Amino acid sequence: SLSTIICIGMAGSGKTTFMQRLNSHLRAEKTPPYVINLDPAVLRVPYGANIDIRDSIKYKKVGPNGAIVTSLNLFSTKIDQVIRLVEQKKDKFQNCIIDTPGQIECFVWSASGAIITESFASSFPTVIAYIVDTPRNSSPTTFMSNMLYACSILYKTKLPMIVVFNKTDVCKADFAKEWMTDFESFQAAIKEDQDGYMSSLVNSMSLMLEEFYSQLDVVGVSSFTGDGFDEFMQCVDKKVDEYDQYYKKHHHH
Ligand SMILES: Nc1nc2c(ncn2[C@@H]2O[C@H](COP(=O)(O)OP(=O)(O)CP(=O)(O)O)[C@@H](O)[C@H]2O)c(=O)[nH]1
Ligand SMILES: CCCCCCCCCCCC(=O)O
Ligand SMILES: [Mg+2]
Repeated sequence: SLSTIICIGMAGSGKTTFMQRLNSHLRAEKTPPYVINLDPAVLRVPYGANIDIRDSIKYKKVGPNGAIVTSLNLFSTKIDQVIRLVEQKKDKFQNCIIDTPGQIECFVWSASGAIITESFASSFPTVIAYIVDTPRNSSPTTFMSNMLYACSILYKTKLPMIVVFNKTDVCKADFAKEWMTDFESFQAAIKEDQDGYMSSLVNSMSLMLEEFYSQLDVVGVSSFTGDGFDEFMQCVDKKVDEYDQYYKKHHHH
């Protein structure tokens, strides 16, 4: 009866600080999580990882990105053993929390990445937490990278996703709600009986937009203050009981 949260986001989005704050927030509710760290390159792991990749695999590399890639590969093979371990502890802990490496491509597009994700998907309800670097979200490369990576995950993983606009302590108040409002009011503008929107193309886009948006939820949080983490867990819990109905179809073993 345990559920899994997998933290993904570009370098600097604050995913390790986010996971620390999630841990601490969950500890506060007297429900500590099982923690898994899949970044080989990190110095510390906030509280302690119950399963940590690096004391399982040390390099002994034979560049700096392939060196991260390969580590994942090695890990992804003992995956069934890992799942056995977490399954044995599935009624002791309420949540399992997974940190991923900053080099995001190495996990989202890779096949050993997709295996780890699916192996978890097929054994527990699991939600993707997609951490976004909000105070620079509007920078064009960051926006494009985030749209492209996020949609790729939704597509290839076919898992529920919470978009986490992180670091709201230095961003526009009510950021997450105003983001959804502009996105939804955008979908609507798209659907109008005016010239420029009637085409089969614009109709295909509108559909594609709705299919992506409907899988995900949006929250803003500050990992520093713990502001927003209640709401985050609400979303997680929301996506969890829904998991039986919608997502279990796409994950067996
Ligand atoms: N203002 C503010 N800053 C934050 C917050 N969370 C993280 N940061 C800052 O963002 C920077 C990156 O934090 P870190 O958690 O290491 O990001 P990361 O994405 O895990 C780095 P890597 O991808 O290499 O693992 C740090 O300087 C950290 O202090 C937040 O909630 N508010
Ligand atoms: C293709 C439309 C649906 C995709 C919505 C989720 C993508 C979230 C990307 C975050 C963008 C941001 O930085 O403002
Ligand atoms: Mg990190």
